Amino acid sequence: PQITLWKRPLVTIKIGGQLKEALLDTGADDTVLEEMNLPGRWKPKMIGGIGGFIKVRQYDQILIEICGHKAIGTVLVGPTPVNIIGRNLLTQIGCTLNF
Amino acid sequence: PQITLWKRPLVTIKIGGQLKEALLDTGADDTVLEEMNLPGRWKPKMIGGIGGFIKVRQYDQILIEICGHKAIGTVLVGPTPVNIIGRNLLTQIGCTLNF
Ligand SMILES: COC(=O)N[C@H](C(=O)N[C@@H](Cc1ccccc1)[C@@H](O)C[C@H](Cc1ccccc1)NC(=O)O[C@H]1CO[C@H]2OCC[C@H]21)C1CCCC1
Repeated sequence: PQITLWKRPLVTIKIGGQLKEALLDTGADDTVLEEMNLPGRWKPKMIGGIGGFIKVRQYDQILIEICGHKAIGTVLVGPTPVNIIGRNLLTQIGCTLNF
Repeated sequence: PQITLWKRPLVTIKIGGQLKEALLDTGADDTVLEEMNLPGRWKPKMIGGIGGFIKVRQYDQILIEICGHKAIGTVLVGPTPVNIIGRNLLTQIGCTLNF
């Protein structure tokens, strides 16, 4: 689809069989989701944002479905204020900016 | 133009006479530029994201040119790690996400 930005570009995603709302975020290198249980192994990681750094759990090769498009890649889980879909997955679904 | 997301979507902007590189960020409500000495009145403001909040100065009705496209709105200034063009100005240049 084509999405304008008069409001936040929120979309429904599916991860681990659960539905969630997430923000299509061109300003994020990485994808960061609020605290949740995911299968598979995980390793601690740090990521930095506008206000500083937070501790996250890095899950690799996780399947996520974004508006019906499938992606499999790195998902960070931690105390982010909003579920954000970053460029690592936006590229997998073929997302571009246009103006 | 069309901007892919393999790398950070950085573009040249023109503000208050100066040229700068800024991130086109669909995940930002607002536009924040690193510390610069703009003239006129301002109001204090706090903006937040991953990691917490930073204190910025809010300037109203500032002109910014983004790859030849002009926009006028609120521009925040403070200790941001990166210059960020947010939705308040991206809507004005007709920017969309497309996949
Ligand atoms: C209403 O609240 C807002 O609008 N918050 C805006 C805001 O923080 N938006 C976030 C997404 C978001 C939206 C709501 C709540 C929490 C997070 C991103 O879009 C922009 C930041 C910019 C950034 C880039 C580099 C270093 C530091 C910062 N990317 C980000 O943190 O990315 C992380 C993940 O991936 C890693 O790559 C980059 C760095 C890592 C601010 C921005 C300026 C105006 C408000």
